[PDB]
Amino acid sequence: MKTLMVFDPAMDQALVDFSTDVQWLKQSGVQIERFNLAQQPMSFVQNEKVKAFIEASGAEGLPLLLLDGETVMAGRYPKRAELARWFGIPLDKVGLAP
Amino acid sequence: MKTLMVFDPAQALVDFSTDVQWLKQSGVQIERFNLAQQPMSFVQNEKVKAFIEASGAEGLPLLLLDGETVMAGRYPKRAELARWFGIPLDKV
Repeated sequence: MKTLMVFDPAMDQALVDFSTDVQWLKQSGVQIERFNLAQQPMSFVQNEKVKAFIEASGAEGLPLLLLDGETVMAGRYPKRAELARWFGIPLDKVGLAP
Repeated sequence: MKTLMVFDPAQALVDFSTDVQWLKQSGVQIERFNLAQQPMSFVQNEKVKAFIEASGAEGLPLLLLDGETVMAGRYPKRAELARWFGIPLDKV
């Protein structure tokens, strides 16, 4: 299965909504892991792309989202339908309708 | 000065265009590419090619600063651009 790694800022409705959306996606069987600069700081140094991103964009450029190690979004969180697309999950399995 | 490459999809757009003009008048090098007009740029740049494969074209825009990804999925605000290019705060 694909894995989404989410590199969050140290720390609003966007965050609340993203937490809700992660819950729907995980329960559809999907792999999502989160890391933030306050609680998992070494993860941001040990991942080559994350370290490069912080250097180029600044920490202010977070969040950074990697899908199987590949950048898929940077600077905002995905809507639930965007998560569904990345993982190939039907909308009706994550509480969404077209 | 760092250079900016913007890979666009085929009000945020309007504001961004204004900000691009501001940066251009300041001397910043900015190049834009889209799938309707410059689609082969999207396969020739390996970071863009990989991004489209991973995220989908729906994941655009992708912004590269000296060739490094700095934002993907939305456009930057003027204050973010100022951070990237080291544009100092105005006094008073």
